Amino acid sequence: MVPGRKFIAVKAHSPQGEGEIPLHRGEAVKVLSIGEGGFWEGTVKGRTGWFPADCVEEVQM
Repeated sequence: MVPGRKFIAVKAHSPQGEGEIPLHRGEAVKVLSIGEGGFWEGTVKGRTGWFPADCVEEVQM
């Protein structure tokens, strides 16, 4: 049983520069904050920052 809230990356993505983290299909992402409508803040592979929700999927799905 999950600890509470977990996410998984379905697509790839790179850090635009400051305030963004990379992404890789099969990676374990952890959503924490929510931006406007597509960019959420979380942690993945140890790296922290914002990422495109369109490339992440909640364990609920």
